[PDB]
Amino acid sequence: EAPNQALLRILKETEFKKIKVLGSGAFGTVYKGLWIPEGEKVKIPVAIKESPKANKEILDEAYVMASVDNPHVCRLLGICLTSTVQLIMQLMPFGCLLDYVREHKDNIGSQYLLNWCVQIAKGMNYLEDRRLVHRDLAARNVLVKTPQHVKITDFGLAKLLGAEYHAGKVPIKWMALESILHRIYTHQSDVWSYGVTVWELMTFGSKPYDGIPASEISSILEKGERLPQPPICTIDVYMIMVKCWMIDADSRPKFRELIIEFSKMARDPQRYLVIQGDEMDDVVDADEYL
Ligand SMILES: */C(=C\C(=O)N1CCCC[C@@H](n2c(NC(=O)c3ccnc(C)c3)nc3cccc(C)c32)C1)CN(C)C
Repeated sequence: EAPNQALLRILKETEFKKIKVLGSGAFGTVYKGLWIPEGEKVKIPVAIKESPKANKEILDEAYVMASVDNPHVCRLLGICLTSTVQLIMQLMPFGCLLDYVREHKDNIGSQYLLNWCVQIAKGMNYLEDRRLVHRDLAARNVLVKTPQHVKITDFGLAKLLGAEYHAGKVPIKWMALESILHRIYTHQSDVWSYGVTVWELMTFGSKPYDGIPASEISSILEKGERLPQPPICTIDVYMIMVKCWMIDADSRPKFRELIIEFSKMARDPQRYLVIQGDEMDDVVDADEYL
């Protein structure tokens, strides 16, 4: 009911230089680019994401992105209204945490793993405060700014609630039972996804329910079957994931409490995660351009 005073910044085609192509898929095309804000005398490294139905959707993704401000959520720097709609957002130099955990398995420590968990839990709790259900929380949708700093992305599904959301193609494997069965989406349904996300990291990017068709997941979870205990996980950690995968959504841990546990755990990570051998000129990062 609070009026959304977020400002939407329109950018000049000329204001920024499109460098390389970070990636092209179903979601669209992402480009590595530089943004020079006119008289500003700053260079901002950015990522530029590029039909009326297509244009409608991208703008709603912009509406959500502009309305958020958190050290653990991807920021919209502005939009460019050309022949095509482009979202200009802070460049995350290390891409998605999924590829990162996959590509750096042998050098990823328990301290990092446990902190990533805090950082996600934090962001998710911010989106909770902002009455916004993510609906698509995965390790692929969590970007790496620095290995010491991760931020939540992909607000294409994000739904801003007011005073259980009722709903296209969907993940299934990160989805909660009620979401699969009844398209009921809540912050606690995001807790399920967070649990799954943790499982992805503790397995160093293992595919959830590998070799199981999505049409089977429904009955599987109804039967009481869940994702197994990742080898690096002490029972203390696996229990947290197991609490996210409860049938009663009120029995799922609150994001504010997951922040607590994971922080307690990151105060001594080796007790909780058992990993083998655990022991150009005027450039400014967006996080410093306010
Ligand atoms: C995860 C895919 C993956 O790692 N990316 C997600 C989408 C494509 C871009 C890619 N990428 C970026 N992205 C951003 O900087 C960015 C910033 C803000 N919002 C968005 C949506 C994107 N930056 C990158 C730097 C280096 C390499 C790459 C690839 C990169 C990240 C796994 N997939 C399932 C394969």
